[PDB]
Amino acid sequence: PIVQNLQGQMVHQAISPRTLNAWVKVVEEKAFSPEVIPMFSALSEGATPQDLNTMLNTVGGHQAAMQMLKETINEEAAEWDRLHPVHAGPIAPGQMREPRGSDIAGTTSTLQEQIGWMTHNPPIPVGEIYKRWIILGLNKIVRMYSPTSILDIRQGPKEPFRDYVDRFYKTLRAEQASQEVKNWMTETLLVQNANPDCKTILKALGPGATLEEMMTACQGVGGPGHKARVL
Amino acid sequence: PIVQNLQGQMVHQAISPRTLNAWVKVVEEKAFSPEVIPMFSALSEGATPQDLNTMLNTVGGHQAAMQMLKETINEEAAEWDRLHPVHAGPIAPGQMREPRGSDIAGTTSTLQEQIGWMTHNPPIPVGEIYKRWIILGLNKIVRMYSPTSILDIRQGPKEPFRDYVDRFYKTLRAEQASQEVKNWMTETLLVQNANPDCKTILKALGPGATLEEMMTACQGVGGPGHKARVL
Amino acid sequence: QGPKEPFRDYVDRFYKTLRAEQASQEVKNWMTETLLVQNANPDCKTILKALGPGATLEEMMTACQGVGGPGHKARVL
Amino acid sequence: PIVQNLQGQMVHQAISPRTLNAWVKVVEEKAFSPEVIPMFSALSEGATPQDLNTMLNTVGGHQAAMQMLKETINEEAAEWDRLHPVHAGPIAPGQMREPRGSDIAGTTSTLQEQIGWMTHNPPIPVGEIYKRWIILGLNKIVRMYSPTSILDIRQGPKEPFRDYVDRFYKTLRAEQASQEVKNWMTETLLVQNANPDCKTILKALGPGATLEEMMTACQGVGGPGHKARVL
Amino acid sequence: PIVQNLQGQMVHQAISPRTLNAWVKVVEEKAFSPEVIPMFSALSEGATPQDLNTMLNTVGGHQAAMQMLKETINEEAAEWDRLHPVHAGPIAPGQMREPRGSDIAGTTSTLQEQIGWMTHNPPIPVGEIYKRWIILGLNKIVRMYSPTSILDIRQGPKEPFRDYVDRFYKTLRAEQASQEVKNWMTETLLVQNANPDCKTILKALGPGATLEEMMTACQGVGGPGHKARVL
Amino acid sequence: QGPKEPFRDYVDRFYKTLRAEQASQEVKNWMTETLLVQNANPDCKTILKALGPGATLEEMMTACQGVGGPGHKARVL
Repeated sequence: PIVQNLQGQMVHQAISPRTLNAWVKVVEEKAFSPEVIPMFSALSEGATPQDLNTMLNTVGGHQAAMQMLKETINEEAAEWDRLHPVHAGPIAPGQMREPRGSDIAGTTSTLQEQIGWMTHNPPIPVGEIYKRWIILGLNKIVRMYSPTSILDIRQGPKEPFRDYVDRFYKTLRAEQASQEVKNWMTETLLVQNANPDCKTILKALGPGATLEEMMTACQGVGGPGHKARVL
Repeated sequence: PIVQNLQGQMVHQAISPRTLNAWVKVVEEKAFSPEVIPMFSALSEGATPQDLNTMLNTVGGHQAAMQMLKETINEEAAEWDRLHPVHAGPIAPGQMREPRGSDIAGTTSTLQEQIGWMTHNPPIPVGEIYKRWIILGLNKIVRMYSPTSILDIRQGPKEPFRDYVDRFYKTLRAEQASQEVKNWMTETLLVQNANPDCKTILKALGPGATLEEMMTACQGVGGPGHKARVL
Repeated sequence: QGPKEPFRDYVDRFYKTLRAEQASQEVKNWMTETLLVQNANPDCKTILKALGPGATLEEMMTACQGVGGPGHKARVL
Repeated sequence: PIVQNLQGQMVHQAISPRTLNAWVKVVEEKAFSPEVIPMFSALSEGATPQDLNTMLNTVGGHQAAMQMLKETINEEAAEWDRLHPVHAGPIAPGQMREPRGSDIAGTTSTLQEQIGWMTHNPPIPVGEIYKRWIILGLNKIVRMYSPTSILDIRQGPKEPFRDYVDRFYKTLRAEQASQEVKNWMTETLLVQNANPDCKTILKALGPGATLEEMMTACQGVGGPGHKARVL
Repeated sequence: PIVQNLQGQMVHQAISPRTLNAWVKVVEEKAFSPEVIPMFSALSEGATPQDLNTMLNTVGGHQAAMQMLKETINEEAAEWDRLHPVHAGPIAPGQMREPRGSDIAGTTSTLQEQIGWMTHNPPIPVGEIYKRWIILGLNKIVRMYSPTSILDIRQGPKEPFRDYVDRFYKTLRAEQASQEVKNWMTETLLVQNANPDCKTILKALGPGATLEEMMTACQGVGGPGHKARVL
Repeated sequence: QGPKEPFRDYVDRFYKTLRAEQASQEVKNWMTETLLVQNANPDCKTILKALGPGATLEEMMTACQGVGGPGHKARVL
């Protein structure tokens, strides 16, 4: 991808092998977790298609997941051949001709060509669009990965509050749903998926009690709360 | 390799020890894996033949595969000499004196001449052809490695679709065949080797189904179900 | 259509009869559409009903290929 | 149809009674047979749409299948105006009214006028497109009749190579697929549909053995029998 | 095909429906019998490749054997293409670029061009060469069909001399070999494969004399070596 | 929806309940998309799954009217 600002006009360098090794290593231990998605967004300096495509192609084990990302890229590219500029076609000689849907990615565009329209006239954000398509594919993958749904989780009698809460939050990252729905749901959901022993104090928090307020009390009573009768 | 762009003409800098060290480690963990072929494209930052040849020669363990790869390259080099624009005879001073098939090899052409046809005059794609010859030879090696011959992959009585699809994509990667043929085969072959219970689900899904739709369908609850019998 | 009569012999009786219908072309299309569902036997009617609205003769023929004689069970699962 | 060139300009002749008797006998004998499509091509001296439509309308037993063919012809006729060049109604006086989708059909044209657009100005291929539409329709009829399929050919222990070969190429009379597909599909099927004992001979002969070579080898093998060996 | 010379230039007419019905009918009644090959050769009036191809594809049930003939045509066309590259390439006005080996067969050349190179310029033997290749494929089919080999001929104790002679000449029809080799074998085999009782008489007749003379001698012998003299 | 409970009864109970829950309409419709097949009895649930994702309430209700109603002999009781 293109890098270099201080010395002047950008140069097309390849992604570091140390970064490439780190990417392969992360996939070994964190195969499908949602926590890897912002890491990818953060370190992808210059979202140049073939360079990024090479990262997908160097993945080990669960390569089947990469094939799903490729189908998503092709599908959004197919959408880009209709809803977005499909155009007249013809263009004057000595111009970069502008990209079609499959030209956004690495499918029909040669690597030098990709760099050209990202450096000659004001940049075409083909990499940003390609990155967005990969993120859309990742959203489908995490949703498919998640084993339990929101109402499936119901705390056992010998299970503690923290285990139940960890499972809920792990699940919540992969739900692919709106923040407003989450906040509105949060008021009633926490009491509903709890066990009978933990429910007593959890339900006692009452009106206007937020997560900090609830957690402070829950760490005070400890474990899964106490029994239903003192005798 | 010869590299540099903004500051001026390309300068010979030897390949980093990090790349060599990483290549040896990858060979130790997964010697014949298909992910090595994109890794080679990523690590070959400047396709100069003698420098590229170091990656081939530094491999210890599976030398017999490397010997076969070298033999395939020797044939491609011979084909380049006798079929792709055949060499003439003597030529006037101040020329590169166009490379023969044997000349392309690191044990034949000297570095001053070899770098010369890559930057003293408009570049000859000597690195691209050598790299391409290495890649199609590595395509032969992954085909040799294959434990399962595509059709060999089957689904047992207790083997879920998620385990089965992972195995199916893994065997498919080392195939070495056309996209149309694979597209035609994929829709029937997966169903053909499926277990009778899972085969009914695939039969029910039917025509107009894409991989994303099939994955979405395969995500939910399994087993036969619960509705009453009318017969 | 009878209890063990297949679509092949049932449809043939309709198409043979249809030749001597003597009526408007626009009306003939409109009449033809619900007839196959209406005059079918339970097993055949159930699969035709499953195909539902917007079906063409070519699509119905494609579906009817897999039935196997008059029928037995009108759904895969 | 319109024929004649040795005696001067073409004249519209009536369809032969000898050909009509043969057409009726072929339909009575074997209406859904695959050889009907080249036989129809062979029998069709002159391609005038209305005259050709006589053959379609003189149908006996397979009237229901023929009406599906009529529905397909109506779709192809719509495609002529909606997918292929639409042209326009206003045109210069004395022109042969540039044949529209409705005009091609025998049920929406006058014979004298139809002969006119096939002869007044450079010939419009109205008969050829109508013949192509009939062939496309007939191709569908085979798929709505066939009681055999590609992977549904199973060779029993007492079923000879002659019986198996006959059955195998019979299912390929209903294949209705591209040249690329049938050429590159056939080898897989030959060993797959063959009996376990027969597979031993086919595997031994292997790639490099043509259909003639395979036929020659199996002509020496003879019946499978209760014999211990294959020699 | 193009036919008729008496009234001036040749005209394109189809094959008679009575003849087409008879051709299909003879194939149905005689199947793989060697008598089909001279019938095809003798009654094929008008050697036009496009019509030869359609005529061949009117075969019913026993189509599997004809598939090997179709594969044989592919090989013979390629062999002719390899044999004559001599004039392939550029061309000047007043020529039709000549027919290539693959266009000899009516599967890539069009009817108008086929007629043109059989009536404009001095006729090219394209139909005759294509028919010759079809006959070669038919010769391969009869050899493949063959029920028994010439030294596998045996005459039982209750089997008449006439039955043995008929079976022997029937077997000699499918022998496909040089006249001298066949005559040399035929001369010694008559005594060799005869039953002991009949063989005793045939050995008494001994070497020499032609088929007419031998049949004249055998006219007074009869049966399977019957011990009465009822003739 | 119980073992032999009518589609008419099930929809009526759901709608009667639904207009007394005083909530955000966007949020309510969004869950209503999967609620109909989620609480359905196996027989009806099987038909709702045949219809599958997408389509209007009118399209779904149109299909449901055409398949008829319950049997009468039970098994869990």
